[PDB]
Amino acid sequence: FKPPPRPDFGTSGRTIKLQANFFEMDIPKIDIYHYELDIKPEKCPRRVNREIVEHMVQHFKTQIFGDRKPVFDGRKNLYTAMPLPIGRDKVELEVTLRIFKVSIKWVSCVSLQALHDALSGRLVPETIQALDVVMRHLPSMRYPVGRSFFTASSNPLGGGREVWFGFHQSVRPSLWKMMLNIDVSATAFYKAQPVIEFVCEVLDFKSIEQKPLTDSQRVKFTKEIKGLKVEITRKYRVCNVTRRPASHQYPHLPCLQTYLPLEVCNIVAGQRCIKKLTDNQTSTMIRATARSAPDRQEEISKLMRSASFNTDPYVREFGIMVKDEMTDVTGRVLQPPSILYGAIATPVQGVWDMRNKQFHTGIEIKVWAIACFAPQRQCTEVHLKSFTEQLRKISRDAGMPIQGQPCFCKYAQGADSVEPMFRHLKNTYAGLQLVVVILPGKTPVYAEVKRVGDTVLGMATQCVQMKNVQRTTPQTLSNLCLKINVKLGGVNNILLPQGRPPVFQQPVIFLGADVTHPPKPSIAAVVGSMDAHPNRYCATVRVQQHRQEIIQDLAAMVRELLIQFYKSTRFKPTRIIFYRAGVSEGQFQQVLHHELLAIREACIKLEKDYQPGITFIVVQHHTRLFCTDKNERVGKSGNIPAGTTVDTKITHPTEFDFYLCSHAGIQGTSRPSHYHVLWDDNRFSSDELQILTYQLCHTYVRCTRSVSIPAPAYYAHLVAFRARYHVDKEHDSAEGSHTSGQSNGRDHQALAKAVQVHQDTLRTMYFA
RNA sequence: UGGAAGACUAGUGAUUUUGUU
RNA sequence: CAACAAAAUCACUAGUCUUCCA
Ligand SMILES: [Mg+2]
Repeated sequence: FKPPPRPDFGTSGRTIKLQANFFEMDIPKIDIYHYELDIKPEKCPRRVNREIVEHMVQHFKTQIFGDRKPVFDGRKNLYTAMPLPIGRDKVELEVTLRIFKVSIKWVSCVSLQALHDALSGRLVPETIQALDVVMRHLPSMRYPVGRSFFTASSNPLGGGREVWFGFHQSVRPSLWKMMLNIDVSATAFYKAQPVIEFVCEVLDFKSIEQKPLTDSQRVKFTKEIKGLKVEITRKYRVCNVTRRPASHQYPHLPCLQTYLPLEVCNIVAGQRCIKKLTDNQTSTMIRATARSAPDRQEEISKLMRSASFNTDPYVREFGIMVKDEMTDVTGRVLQPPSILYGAIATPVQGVWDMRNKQFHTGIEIKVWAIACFAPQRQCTEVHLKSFTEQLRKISRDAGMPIQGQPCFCKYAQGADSVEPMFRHLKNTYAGLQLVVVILPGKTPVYAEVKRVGDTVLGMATQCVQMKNVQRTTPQTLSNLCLKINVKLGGVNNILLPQGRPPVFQQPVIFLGADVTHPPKPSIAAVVGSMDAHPNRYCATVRVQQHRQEIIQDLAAMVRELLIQFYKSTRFKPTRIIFYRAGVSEGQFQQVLHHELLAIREACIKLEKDYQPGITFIVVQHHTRLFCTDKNERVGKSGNIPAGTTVDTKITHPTEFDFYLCSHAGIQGTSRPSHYHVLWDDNRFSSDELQILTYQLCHTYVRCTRSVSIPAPAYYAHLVAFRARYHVDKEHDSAEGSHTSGQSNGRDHQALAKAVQVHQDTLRTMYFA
C-alpha cells in the first residue's frame, strides 16, 4: 500500500562534510502569468521562434510588450512577471528579420504561493514545468541546439575542429524549498575560418603555397569541411566538396560547391558540430577532456559563478534568485563487515585480497579435465601444461587442492563438438568434478558449452580466454578459482557472526531479484539465501513477457527458495528481506502492490500459520556528489570514499530513502546507488537497515571488492545473464521461420525447460 | 569469457504542456 | 478523470567505445 514514512535520519557512522551540485533558492511568491502563442510557419525551429518573439517585442514595444522580458518555451508556452494588454481578444502580429506571423492569447497564472503551500502540504505539481521553462530561457540563446548556457571560449582537435564548453541544467524539489542543479555536458564544433587557414592548418603542406591533391590530404579538409555556412571575408551554404580542383571543376586545390575559391571566403562562425563523427574523432576530444570528479566540481563552481544570473535585470524580471554556492550536506560512513575465511579481512576502501586466505569449505578436486578449442599451434600442449601448473598452484594455495594431472585432454573444433566429448567424459570417468574449457575470443561455442554444462549433463564447466592461458597471471587464476570453488558447491567466505545487527539474530532469508530485457524473452531471476551467514544463494529464473518489469511468477520462486531453506536448515525464516533491482520510478506503486503480496502468498503456501516480517527495498542518474574536505579526496579519481550514505537535504522529504556509494570510484565520478525502502514490516531503524544493505554488498563471491548494488540483486543479474547464455535455435540453425504469434508459446516452454538447471547443478552456485 | 567501474548510441515506462478521442 | 500522437524532463534497460585491479 503506501510506502512507509522515514522512521529517522540515522546516527551511525562517521561525519563528513559533502557537497552536492544542487543549488539553493529564494523562490519569490509572485504569480507568473502564462499565455499560449501560435507562430507561423510552424516548421521553424524553436530558437528561430524565440528570436522572432524577441524581434516582435522590440518592434511592438510601443503598445504591446513595452520593457517586459518574456520567456518562451519555443512553440506554445510564454511566461511573464506582469500581465500583458493582449488579454483576452485575438492578437496577431508580423515580424520581419525571413517573414513570420505570430499570435498571442492569455492562458492562466501559475501561483508560486501554491508552490509554497505544496512545499509544506498537499502531499507538488504546471508549477514545476513553468519554473523549468522560466529558469533557462535566456541562457539557452547562448548555446539553436540545446537549452543550456554556453561560454564563448583555441583548441584544434583535428581536421579543422574545435571544442567549446557548456553545462546542462535541471530543477528538482527537495526539503523546505526547490533546488536548481547544473551538470557539465559539452559538445564539439567544426572550425570556422578563412580557407587560407584551412589550407595551412588542415591541408598541412610545407607552407601556404599546391596541386591536385591525393586522397588523404583531400579528405583531411575537403571531407571534414562539408556542412558549414560561408560568407565573404554573401551568405552561402556548402553542399559539396569536389576532389577535382576549381581549375578542373589557389584554385588548383580541391574546392567547395556554384563554387567558391579558397582566398576570399570565410566560413561562418558559431556553428556547432551537428554531425556524428568518425571513430577516430571519438577519442580526439578525450585526449584533452579526460577529467575526474574534482575536474567536474571545480568546473561547475567556476562556470556557474561566471554566468552570474543574479546580476542581470533581464533574468531578475521574475525575481528568482539562485545561490552561488552549491548544496552542502552531511554524510555518514557505514562500517564494513568483517569477512571471515576458513582469517578475518576488513573491506578497506571496498577492496580486500586473498593473500594468505583460504575458502571456508574447500572442495578437493580429484578427477578433472580440460577441453581446449584454441589452435594447437597457437595453444600447444606445453601451454596447457603451464596453465595446469598455475591453476593447480593457485587452487592449492586457496584451500581447494587440485590433485594430479588432468584425467582427460583433447583438441576439438566446431560448436557441436562440445556435446559428445563431455558426454563421453561423464561416460568414461566417474566423479568428474571440474571441466575446464579454453576458447579464443568471442566465439559462439561458449554458449553451447554452458548449454552442455548446466542444463543437460550437469557438470561444473569453466571457460577461460586463449589470451589468459597464454598470459596467465596470479590475479586471473585466483579470480577463476574463486568461482570454480562455488561451482563445486564450496563456500568461499562468510560474514562475521558477531558483527551483524539484531536482524541476523533470528532465522532470516535475504531474497533478491533482477530482470533483464532483450536487445525476445525477458529473463527475471530471483535468488535466496540458504544458510544463516549467508554465502550460498540458490537461484531460480523465469522467462516472461517482453519488456515486462513485474516478476510474474515470484510466488512459486519464493516457495521453492523457502522449501530449500527449510530443508537445508530445518527452520522457517522469521524475517524476509527482498531487494529488487531494475525498477523504474514510475512503477513502484505497482511493484509494491504486486510482488510483496506474492511473497506473502508464498508464506501462505509454505504453512497455514506462518507469518514473517517482510522488508521490500528497491535499488537504482545525474545526482553527483563530491567531497568538501581536501583530506577526504580518495584515489586518482578523487571520489567520495566507499560506504558513504546521504539521507538529508537532497533525498525525498517524507519517504524512507537514501543514497549510498558502496563501490569505490575507479574512474570519473561515481553514481551512488539510490535505495528507496518501499516496505518495512520489521520496523528497522535507519542505522540497522542501512548497515544491512551496505553489508550485503560484501557477500559477492566472484571478486574480493565491494560492489555497487547488494549481492542478492547482482546475483539475480548474473543468473539472468547466464540464462541468456543458456536456447534460441532459430539463429543456431541455418534458417528459422514459423507462424509467429502462437509458436512463440512453444518457444517459451522450450526456454522454460532449457533454463531448468540440472539437479546436480541446481544445488550449487553455477551462476558465479 | 578473471573481475569491477564511467563516457557516447538505441528501446520500455512515469509525469507537465500541446493536438485528437 | 483516462488512452493515442508531438515537445521536454526523469528512471530503468540494451549496444559501441573506454579506465583500473597482485
Ligand atoms: Mg540488471
